[PDB]
Amino acid sequence: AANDNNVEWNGLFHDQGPLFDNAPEPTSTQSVTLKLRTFKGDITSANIKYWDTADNAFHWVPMVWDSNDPTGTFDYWKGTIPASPSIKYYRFQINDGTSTAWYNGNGPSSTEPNADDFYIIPNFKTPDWLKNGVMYQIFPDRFYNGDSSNDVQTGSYTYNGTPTEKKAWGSSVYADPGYDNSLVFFGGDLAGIDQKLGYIKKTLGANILYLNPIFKAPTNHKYDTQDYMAVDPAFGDNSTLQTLINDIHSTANGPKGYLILDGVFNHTGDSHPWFDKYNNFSSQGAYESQSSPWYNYYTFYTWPDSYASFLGFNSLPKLNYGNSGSAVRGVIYNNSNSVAKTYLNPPYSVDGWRLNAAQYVDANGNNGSDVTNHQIWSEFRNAVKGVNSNAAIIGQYWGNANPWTAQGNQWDAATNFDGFTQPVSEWITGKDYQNNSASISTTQFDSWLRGTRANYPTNVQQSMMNFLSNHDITRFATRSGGDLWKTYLALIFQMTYVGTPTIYYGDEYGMQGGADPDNRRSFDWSQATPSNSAVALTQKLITIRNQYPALRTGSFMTLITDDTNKIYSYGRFDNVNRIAVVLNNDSVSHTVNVPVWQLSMPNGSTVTDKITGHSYTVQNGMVTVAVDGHYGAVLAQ
Ligand SMILES: OC[C@H]1O[C@H](O[C@H]2[C@H](O)[C@@H](O)[C@@H](O[C@H]3[C@H](O)[C@@H](O)[C@@H](O[C@H]4[C@H](O)[C@@H](O)[C@@H](O[C@H]5[C@H](O)[C@@H](O)[C@@H](O)O[C@@H]5CO)O[C@@H]4CO)O[C@@H]3CO)O[C@@H]2CO)[C@H](O)[C@@H](O)[C@@H]1O
Ligand SMILES: OC[C@H]1O[C@H](O[C@H]2[C@H](O)[C@@H](O)[C@@H](O[C@H]3[C@H](O)[C@@H](O)[C@@H](O[C@H]4[C@H](O)[C@@H](O)[C@@H](O)O[C@@H]4CO)O[C@@H]3CO)O[C@@H]2CO)[C@H](O)[C@@H](O)[C@@H]1O
Ligand SMILES: OC[C@H]1O[C@H](O[C@H]2[C@H](O)[C@@H](O)[C@@H](O[C@H]3[C@H](O)[C@@H](O)[C@@H](O[C@H]4[C@H](O)[C@@H](O)[C@@H](O)O[C@@H]4CO)O[C@@H]3CO)O[C@@H]2CO)[C@H](O)[C@@H](O)[C@@H]1O
Ligand SMILES: [Ca+2]
Ligand SMILES: [Ca+2]
Ligand SMILES: [Ca+2]
Repeated sequence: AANDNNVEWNGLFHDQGPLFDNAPEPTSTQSVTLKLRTFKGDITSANIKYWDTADNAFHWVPMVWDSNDPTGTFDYWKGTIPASPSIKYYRFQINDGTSTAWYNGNGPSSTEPNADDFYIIPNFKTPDWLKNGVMYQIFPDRFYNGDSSNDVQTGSYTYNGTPTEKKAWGSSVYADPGYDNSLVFFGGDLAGIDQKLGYIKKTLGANILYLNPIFKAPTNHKYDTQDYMAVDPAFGDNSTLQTLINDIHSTANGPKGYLILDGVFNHTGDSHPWFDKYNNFSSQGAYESQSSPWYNYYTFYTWPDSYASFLGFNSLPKLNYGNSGSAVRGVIYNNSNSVAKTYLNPPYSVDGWRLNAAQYVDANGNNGSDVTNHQIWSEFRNAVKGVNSNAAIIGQYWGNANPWTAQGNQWDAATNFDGFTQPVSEWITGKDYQNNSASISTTQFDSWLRGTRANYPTNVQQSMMNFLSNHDITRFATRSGGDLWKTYLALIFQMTYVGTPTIYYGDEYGMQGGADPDNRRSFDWSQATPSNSAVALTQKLITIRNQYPALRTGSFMTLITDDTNKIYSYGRFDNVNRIAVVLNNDSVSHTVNVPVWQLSMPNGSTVTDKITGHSYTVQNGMVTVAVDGHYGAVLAQ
């Protein structure tokens, strides 16, 4: 490069990784020093332009040359944004004579952008254990029956007239005629999870467990809560939970663990005593009497038959949050004995909440995604963080969750359907998570990923729940057509991307399954051993991620987007490690020349592909590696 009236986009780079930001999660008194990379001698001047919410205006900070990288290929320019309590958004203006370029969250641009700027949210912190961990999601009744003395037998009880149906471990999910799918039980329980912690924390290596609803409810999924204060009998009792939590936090059975519970706070089940639609309690529920002490916990359009609910499901009456200080806000999160605080405080001390149907929470029966909804989650964060600043808050949302994350006053992260699950599905399987024809090329995949990461503050990005499948979508293995290699590729990307790798139980060995409830099959324990190819890769990958902090909190830079050979390469790097991930999304092998010079990997140095164990030497800024079809290489140094 040189001073030739031309800014070379390929040499430019910035993100909030260690090499470019000295304060990614600053307090009110900490200044933020940013570094912008360019090819050596490529420009004449650069400036940081930031919008300050404190005065609703732009501010200008000219940058100064700082240093060259070890390879002498790049320049690092720097500038500092002053410390203050206000949220700020920044972008860079880059000039080389008569040539000007702009750069922000969405990368380089010839014209000045007005969106996707980088974020500076003083005092906003997401749990670092979440940024650095690996999560394992378990649907209780389908993981492992550790105690058969609490199994829901056929005809054990009825819900809305229908009797429960038990099935042999491994048998089909769908309920035989005469029963309901929501009332099928296999026997999975807490005791089982406790007994299988070794498989979770050692065989695989995950250190975070996220469980679907475990509180008293008639169904098998239990999103229709009957009693938030009690573990459902089919899963055990509250003592069983305390023991499970102890064994999860214990370091005697593997690395320290964390437990995230599913918080179903937008609605209760219609069988909850506050509502009591079928009169299962001597008390008078809202549905039973307009004089009920909990009558105003719900919203009736036509008492008692027509009321606000989750997506029209009468079995899920919607909770009325009213105004600040309401009784409902109290039992959910404000009260010391609320659902949220009870489990976060001893003797439970869980580590987080996954917020079910979070966008809908509101007052008076409204549908959320409004001012009131956001005020509620703001108060929710204060309540939760007040009890435990290191308790995670992850909201369920299918699209861009920027509205509940980008102001640092609500959630720490969200279910990453739009930024991970969907794009990964369409690129690798040619299907969307619903299993409908939907394919994207490598260049599109990469663009999609950048655009979605840009929707969030960096600490939020690193905390996103990135799963291949989950209880509401079709199994990746099914969308893949039963092809294990596609799962191999998905796992490699998952374990080396930005955000919390989240493994939906069974996905580690390639468990198949269609749409609800076929996506909740029982777990096959004979297939959960390193003797399984996917399981073995999962354990190896988790070990790899755990070894390199760069994979969890390092920078992310695109290296290759080849639509011809279907090759995708990107680097993850920090002050210590430089890793070039090379993914082959084609059905045939390809020899790729990886431009590791972009990550500043010194010529003559070596890199090890941790997937195959093979070693390579960097020559002329390149690493030549032959990657099998639907496989990948993790070249690290
Ligand atoms: O005259 C009969 C009756 O018919 C109609 O009701 C039927 C529904 O239209 C039909 O869809 C079906 O409902 C099923 C549903 O299809 C099935 O998927 C299941 O849904 C559960 C989930 O399994 C459960 O996980 C939970 O969902 C969570 C979700 O997982 C979570 O991530 C987040 O999204 O929040 C959700 C809610 O907390 O709950 C849902 C709903 O319970 O089970 C459903 C059955 O309850 O079958 C219905 C009955 O046949 C009409 O609508 C009705 O008016 C008629 O009376
Ligand atoms: O201040 C007025 C000056 O304006 C003009 O200077 C320009 C240069 O032409 C640009 O190239 C640039 O200079 C940068 C340079 O691009 C950058 O690499 C870095 O240079 C380092 C170098 O990397 C390092 O290896 C070692 O050699 O030290 C160098 C100097 O620190 O930093 C330079 C900035 O100091 O921008 C300047 C300013 O716009 C003009 O050519 C000058 O005659 C004039 O004085
Ligand atoms: O919440 C949903 C929305 O989420 C996303 O919006 C983000 C932007 O992507 C971020 O860049 C930022 O926006 C800042 C902006 O960076 C800042 O400059 C200022 O906006 C200026 C604007 O630059 C200027 O051209 C002119 O229009 O004045 C504006 C001031 O009003 O302030 C913005 C914040 O208000 O944060 C938002 C919100 O997190 C997504 O891009 C949106 O599509 C989505 O609706
Ligand atoms: Ca130039
Ligand atoms: Ca059991
Ligand atoms: Ca009653």
